[PDB]
Amino acid sequence: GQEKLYIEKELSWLSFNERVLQEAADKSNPLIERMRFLGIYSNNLDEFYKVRFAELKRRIIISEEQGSNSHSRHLLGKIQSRVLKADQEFDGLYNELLLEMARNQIFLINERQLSVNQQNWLRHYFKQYLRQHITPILINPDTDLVQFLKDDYTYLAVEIIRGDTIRYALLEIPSDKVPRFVNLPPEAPRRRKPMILLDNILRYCLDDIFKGFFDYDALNAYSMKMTRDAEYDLVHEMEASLMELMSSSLKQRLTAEPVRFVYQRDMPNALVEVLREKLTISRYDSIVPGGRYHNFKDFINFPNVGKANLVNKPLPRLRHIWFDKAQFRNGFDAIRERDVLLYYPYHTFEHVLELLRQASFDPSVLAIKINIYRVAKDSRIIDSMIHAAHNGKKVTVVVELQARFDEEANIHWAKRLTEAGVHVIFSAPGLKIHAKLFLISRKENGEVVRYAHIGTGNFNEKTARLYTDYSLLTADARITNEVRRVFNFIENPYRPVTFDYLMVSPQNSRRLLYEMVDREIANAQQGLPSGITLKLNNLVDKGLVDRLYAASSSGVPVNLLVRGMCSLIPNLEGISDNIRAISIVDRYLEHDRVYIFENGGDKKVYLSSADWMTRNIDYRIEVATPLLDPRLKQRVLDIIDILFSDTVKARYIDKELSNRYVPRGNRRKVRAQLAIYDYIKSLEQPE
Amino acid sequence: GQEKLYIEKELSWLSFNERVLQEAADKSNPLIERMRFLGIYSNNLDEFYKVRFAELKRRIIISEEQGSNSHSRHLLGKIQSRVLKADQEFDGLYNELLLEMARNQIFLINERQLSVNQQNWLRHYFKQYLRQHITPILINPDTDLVQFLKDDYTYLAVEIIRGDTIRYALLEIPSDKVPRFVNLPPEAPRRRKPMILLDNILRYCLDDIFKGFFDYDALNAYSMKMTRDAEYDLVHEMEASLMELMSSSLKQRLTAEPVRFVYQRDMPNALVEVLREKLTISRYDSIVPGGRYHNFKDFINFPNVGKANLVNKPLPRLRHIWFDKAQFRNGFDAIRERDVLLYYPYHTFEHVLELLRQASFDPSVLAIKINIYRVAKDSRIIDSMIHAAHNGKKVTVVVELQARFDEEANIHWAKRLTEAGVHVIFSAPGLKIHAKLFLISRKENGEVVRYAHIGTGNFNEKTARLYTDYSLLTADARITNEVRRVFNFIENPYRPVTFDYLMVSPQNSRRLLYEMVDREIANAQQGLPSGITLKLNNLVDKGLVDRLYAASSSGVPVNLLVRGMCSLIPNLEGISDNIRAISIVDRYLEHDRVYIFENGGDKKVYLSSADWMTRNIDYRIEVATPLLDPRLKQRVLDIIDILFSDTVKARYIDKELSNRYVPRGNRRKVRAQLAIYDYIKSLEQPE
Repeated sequence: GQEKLYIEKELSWLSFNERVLQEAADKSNPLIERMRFLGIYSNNLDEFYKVRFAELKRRIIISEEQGSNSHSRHLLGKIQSRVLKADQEFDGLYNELLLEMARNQIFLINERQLSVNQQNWLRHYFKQYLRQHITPILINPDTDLVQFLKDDYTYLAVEIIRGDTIRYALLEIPSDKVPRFVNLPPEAPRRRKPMILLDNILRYCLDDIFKGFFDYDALNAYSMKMTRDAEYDLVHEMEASLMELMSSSLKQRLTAEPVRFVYQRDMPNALVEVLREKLTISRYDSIVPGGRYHNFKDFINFPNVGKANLVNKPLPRLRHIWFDKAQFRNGFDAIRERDVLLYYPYHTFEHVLELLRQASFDPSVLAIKINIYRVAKDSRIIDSMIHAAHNGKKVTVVVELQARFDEEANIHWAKRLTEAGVHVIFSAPGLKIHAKLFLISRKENGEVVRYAHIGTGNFNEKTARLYTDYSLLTADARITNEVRRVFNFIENPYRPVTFDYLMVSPQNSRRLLYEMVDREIANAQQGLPSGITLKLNNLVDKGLVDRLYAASSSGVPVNLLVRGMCSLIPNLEGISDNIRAISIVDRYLEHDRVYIFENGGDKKVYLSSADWMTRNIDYRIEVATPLLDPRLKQRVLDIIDILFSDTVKARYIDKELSNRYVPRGNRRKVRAQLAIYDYIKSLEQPE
Repeated sequence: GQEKLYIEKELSWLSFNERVLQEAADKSNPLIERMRFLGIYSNNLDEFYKVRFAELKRRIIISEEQGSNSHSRHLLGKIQSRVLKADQEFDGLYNELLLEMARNQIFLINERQLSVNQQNWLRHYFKQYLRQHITPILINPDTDLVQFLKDDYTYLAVEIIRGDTIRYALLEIPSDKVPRFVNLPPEAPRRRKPMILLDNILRYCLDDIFKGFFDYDALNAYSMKMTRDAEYDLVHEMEASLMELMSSSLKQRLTAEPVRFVYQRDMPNALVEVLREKLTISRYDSIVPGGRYHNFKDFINFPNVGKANLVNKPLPRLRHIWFDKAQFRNGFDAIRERDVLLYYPYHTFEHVLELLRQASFDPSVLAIKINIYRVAKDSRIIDSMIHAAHNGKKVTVVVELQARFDEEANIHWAKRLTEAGVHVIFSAPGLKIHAKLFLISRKENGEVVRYAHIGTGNFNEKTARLYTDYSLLTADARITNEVRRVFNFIENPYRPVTFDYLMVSPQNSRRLLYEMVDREIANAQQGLPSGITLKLNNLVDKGLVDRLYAASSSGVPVNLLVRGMCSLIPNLEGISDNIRAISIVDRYLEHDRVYIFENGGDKKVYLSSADWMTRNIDYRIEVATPLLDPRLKQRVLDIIDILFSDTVKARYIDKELSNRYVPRGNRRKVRAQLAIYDYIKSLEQPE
C-alpha cells in the first residue's frame, strides 16, 4: 500500500450515508422530512453493522487464518473513526432539529419535563392503552433471555430496590403494537404541540407497572438493545485450498454469528453483568455502553403535528396516456404498436398490473411466464396467475427462495399455486434473480405473439413508490425471444445458452461490458467521438473500474452518477483525468441503473438492474436491456440529461470523500427528481 | 302419532327464527337495525339448511335403511311449508322496509334505475376500484368449477352472445374485498341518499368487463350460488347393529355430503345445464331456481347513511368498581375478599383480561390452568400464558380441536405455546368443551391459594359483546377444588371422578338435574313451596322435558325462559298446567343459561353453559356452578326477575307456535335487556 489506486467500498459507503445525513441538515427540505431522514440515516448504519461490516470482518479474518494480506486493521480503525466522527455529527443535527421543531411549536419532551397535569394524564393514558402491552419479564436464575428475547427491540431493564435487595425485570418497548411518539395534552398555550417517547412513558410509570405485586424503596430503569450479525454462506466458493486447510478453530470462529449488546451508560455494573450472562455474551460477542435511546430508525415514522409545509407534498402517479388511446382496444394493442417505457414513481405501476389482469382471461392469451423475487406483501399478481391457471393459460412461475432480506417471504408463495395448475420453479440454493420479467404469449390470429416485460427493479408495488425504476413493455421479437431464452436459462441452466441483445448475469455481463468499453477505447485511440455514461448505485468491481481507468487514459470521456459506493477515484493525474462523477441523494431511491455508450455516433442505451459490483456481474441473475426503439432511447437520454444537470442535490465524488455540492455556475437551478416529473408530466399531455 | 306430547325441535326452531323476523318488523327498533336483522334472519336460515336440516335428513334416512319409525316425511312437509310461508313473509317486510328507507331519504336502487349521470359515475368508479377484483372465469369444456369455485359465494353467470353463438363466463361478487353497498352521488336533491348493490354495478358494467377481448351482440348476467351441507360424524355412536348391518349403498348415500345449487329464475336452461354438469350435480345433490340476489346475510352489515337515530345506541361496557377499591392492592385481593360475579356485555371483559395479565408476572403466582375453545381471533390470553411460561408459572393449556364452526381455528393455537414452556393438552377426536375455566394458584405466604374463573360462555372477546354471559371469580375452596378436579378430569378422564358442587357434563348432569327436579316434586307432594325456574337457549332433551312435565303434574311451578327451541308444550291439561314459558329475542344473544330450584326455602341458583338438550347433558363438556355466596345468588335472582318482568320483547310459547307478545297488564313497561343495564349501572355507583 502506497498511493490508493481505488477507495475502500466500506469507506465509500460511510460517505454515502453521510450524504444521507446532509438531507437531514439541508434546510431546503421540510422539517418533518428531515427528522425522518435521521431515521433513514440510522436504519442504514444499523444495516451497515449487521451486514457489510460483518462481511468485512470475515474477509479480514479469512485473510488471517493462514494468510491475511490487506491493511485490514488500518481500515477497521479508519472505519470506526469515520463512524465516531459521524455519531458526534448526528448528535449535533438532532439537537439543532429539536430546537427548530420547538420554533414550530412542537416539543419532544421527556418524563422529567412533564407538567403536574400531563403526569396525571399519562398515568391514565397508560392504564387505558399501554398497560396491556407492557408485562414485566422477571429475571430469575433460570430465566434464559437467550431465547424468547426479541432481536433488535428496545428493552427497559428495571431495577427493583428493597433495602440492600435488588430484583431485576425487563420491559419490552412495544414499538410494534403502539406508536413510539404520543401527543400530550397542551399545557397552557393551545399553540404548543408536546409529545413524549413511549420509552419515557414507561420510564415515568414504572411505579404503576410494579407496585401491584412488588415491595421496593425505589425503581430504576435503563434501556438496552441486542443485535445479531446477519447470516453468512457465500465465502467458501473460493476457499479452495483454504476452507480445506482451514482449521476447525477458525470455521467455528467464522461461522458462529456474534451478538452486540448495547446498554445505557449508567446501568449499574451488576445489572450489566447479569445480562452479560443471561445473554450468553461469549468471546466473539460484543458489549457496548451508550445512550438512553436506541432504534433511532423509528424516526422514519416521526409523525407530523404541524402544517403540511413540514412534510413533502406527494406527487400523483401519472397514467401513461398512450395506454388509453381510443384506437387501442386493449393493452396488447398499445404495446404491439410501440415499445412502451414507464418510469416509476412518476407513472403508476397500475399499468403492468392491468396488463397482467388482462392476460389472465384474454382468450387469445396462451401462456404466461414470470418471476417472484422481492415483490410487495401478498401479491395481486399471484392472484392473477391463479386466474390464468383457472382459465387455461400455461402458467409458469419462477420463485427464488432467498433474497437479501425478503427471503422467507417467498417460501410460502408457492404451495398455493401448484394446487391450481401453475408450474412453479424454484431457484438454486441461494441464488438471486434481481431482474423482474414476464413473458406473455398470445395467439393473434394464427401466429403466436410474445409480449415481454423487463423491469429494472422488482414487482414490489411498495418498491415502485420510494424507488425510481424502469419498465419496458414490448412485442419486438428481437427482445421477446431473448426474454424467452432467459426463462429457459432459469429452468434449465445446465444447457448452454447465448444472448444477442440482453446482458445477462452471470452469463455474459463481464464479456459484454468489457467489450463495449474496449470499443469506445478503440474509437478514442482513433480520435473518434467516444463516451461512457453510467448511472449506478455502486461502482465497485475491480475489473470494471480498471476497465474505466483505461477508457479515461485512452481519451474516452466518462460520466458517472453513483448514489452509493464508488471505489473509483475520479481525477487521478494520468489515471482518471477524463472521469467526472457525482452522486444525487434525494427523496426517491435510484433502483434503475443505466449504461450509455457513444458507440461511434449511434449511441447504445441500456436499462439495467445490476450495479458494477462483482456480485452483480458474476453471481446473481441480472438483466440489462438495450433500447432498440430510438424514441425510447431518446427519452432515457433526456432524463439522464436532467439528472447530470442537477444543481441542488448533486454532490461531487472525490478522493477526499468531501461530498461537496455541485455548484450552480451561471447554469440553471435544477432538481432532477422534480424536473424528471415535469418531463414525464409533459409527455402525458393530450396529443 | 296422535296428540303431540312434545314439539318437533326443527319446527320450534323455525318459530324461533320467526321471532327474529319480528325484530325486523318491530317498529320500536331503529330502521337500520331492522335491516340488519333481516340479515340475521337470513344467516340463520342459511345455517338451518347447512346443519340442523341436514341433520334431520340423515336421522330420517338412518330411520329408513332398515327401520324408519317417525312420521318423517309429514314433518319434512310441515318444515318446508313453514319455510315457504316465511319466505313470502320475509318478502313483505323487505318491501315495506325499502319503502320506509326511502321515506328517510335512502334509496337502494338497481342498475336499470340509474340516472344518465350516475351511470357515467359508476363506470368510472368500477374501472378505478372494482375492476381489479373482477376477473372473468371462462367456462370451457375442461374448466372444472367443481374445485376452485368458492363455497357460499355469489356468482354472476355471464352469457356472451354472438350470432347463434353463446359463450359462458363467471364473475365472482367479491363481497369479501369490496363493500356490498356503494353510495352513488345524489342526482338532484342533495337530500337523497342513493345506493346500489355491488352485484348490480357489475350487472351494469358487463360491457366494460368483456368488450376488451370479446366480440358479441349482447351480454346477459344471471346470479347463482352453491352451498354444501355441513360435516357429519356423531351418528354412528348408536348404530350398534345398525351401522354394522347398514349396507354400503346407505353408508355411501349417507356420508356423501350433497350440494345445493341456486340460480336466478330466468337463467336460460342451457346455462343451468352447463352448470349442472360442471358442478357435479349428481343424484343426492339439489338444484333450485329463484331470485336475483342471494346472501341476504350480507344485510347484517347494511351501512347507515342516515342520522344515528336509525341505529342502536351502543352502551359503554362498565367497570366493576369493586376491582378498583383502593383497599385492594390487586385483583387477587378483590376476589379473595368476595366472590365476584360479572355480567357481560354490561361489564367489560377487561377485568378477566387484566387478572390473567397479572398472574403472568406476579411472583406469588405458581401455576395457571386454562382452556381454549372458541375464543376471539388471535387471543391476548395466549400471549399472557406465554409470559407466565417465560416467568416460571407451571402453565397448562387445554385446546379442544373441534368446535361447532370455530374448529380449525384452534389447530394452530398450539405449536407456538409448547416451544415457550407451556404444557398443551388436546381434547379427544371431536369433543367439545363448552365451558370456559381457568385456575390460578399462588403462594400467599406459606399456603397455596387457588382462584378460579367459571365462565358460562367462551373467552371470545367478540362473544362478550353480542352475548350476555356470566363470569364468576372466586377463591372459595369449595368451588376452587372442583375446578381443579375438572381440569384433571380433562387431562385424565380414564380415571374415576366425582363432583360435589359443579354440574359437569357428561359426568353427572342427568343425575344431578333429575335429582333436583325430583326433590321439588317431593316437596310439592308435601304441599311445601317448590319451584323450577330455567333460563335456557333450548329445552329439548326428551328425558329432561318429561321430568318437567312430572314436576308440573306434582304441583311444582315451572317458569321457563327459552329464546330458541322448546320441544316442551306448556299448558297441557293434566300434563303441564303449571308451566309458564316465554322467549325474549332482543339485541343481545343469551349465552348464559341459569337453573333455579326452590329447594324448600333455601333456593339453589346455578349458572350454567348447557342447554337442556341431549348433546349438552351427555356428549359435551359442560359446567354449571352453584352460587354459594348469597349476595351473588341474590343479584342473579333480581336479573331473572327483570327478565320475566319484560313486557316489550317477551313472547309466549304455545302449542300453536304463535309467538304472541306477552301483554303488559296494569304492570310496568319493561325491556329486560335495557333494565338489566340500569340494574348493573346502579351497582357500580360509588360506595
